[PDB]
Amino acid sequence: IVGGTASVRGEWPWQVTLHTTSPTQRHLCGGSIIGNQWILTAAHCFYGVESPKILRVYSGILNQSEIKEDTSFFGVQEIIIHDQYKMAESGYDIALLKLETTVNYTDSQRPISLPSKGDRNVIYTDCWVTGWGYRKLRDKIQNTLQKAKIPLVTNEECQKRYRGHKITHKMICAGYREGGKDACKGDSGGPLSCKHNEVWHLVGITSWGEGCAQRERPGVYTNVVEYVDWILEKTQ
Ligand SMILES: CC(C)(C#N)c1cc(COc2ccccc2CC(=O)O)cc(-c2ccc3c(c2)[C@H](N)CO3)c1
Repeated sequence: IVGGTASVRGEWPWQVTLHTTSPTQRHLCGGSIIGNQWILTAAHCFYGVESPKILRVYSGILNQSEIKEDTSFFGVQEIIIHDQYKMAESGYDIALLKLETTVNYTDSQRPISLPSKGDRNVIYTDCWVTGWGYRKLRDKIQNTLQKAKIPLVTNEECQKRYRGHKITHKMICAGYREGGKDACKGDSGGPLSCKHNEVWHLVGITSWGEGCAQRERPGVYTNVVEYVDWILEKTQ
């Protein structure tokens, strides 16, 4: 996250850190708890991943330094990538991880609801992007989970900033005209969480963009509401 601030314990309890364990253990991407055995994340995170065997999902983490040799984590039973996925910029950048066991919900780990059925006309004005990603180019994964409030921009405006790409209604964009706040490497797969009537909803999945926090280059997110039929079918 560029231009964000440190989160505190229990602030974003649906946020998880997905680690790969070979050839080193490192944070790969973010994700969101959406059910007791289900993480919603970005398909592009799994490029070159030979199987779910090398993944670990950590929930209830604020600082990456908390993760030690005895820190509990969930194994991944299955990676479900959208059948239309090809590359992040084309869309369909969405994946489910089915965990090997259930997540017990606490103040530090609990699910986020998807955008509600019937809320098409809701205008989201309080959206936040979170993660352990870079705070600038050529950075490293951050220790403390960062947060930034980012305004949604219309798909029409987003398309004008990305004339070389097809911005579809399966994507949503968010960013400031002058840049300064955005997601960056290591944030993909995590949530774009929006609060409406004091309830958080998972409106976007961090997916792609040109650089990080550049002026007139908003972040592009998977528009979760357009995948509810797919999510529900896979998690039923
Ligand atoms: C820093 C650099 C090189 C630039 N520009 C760069 C590299 C990568 C590559 O990351 C991965 C590759 C394979 C697998 C997994 C990842 C990790 C990942 O996607 O988070 C990603 C982003 C980036 C991520 C999110 C984002 C934006 C850019 C937009 N600002 C809006 O949201 C930027």
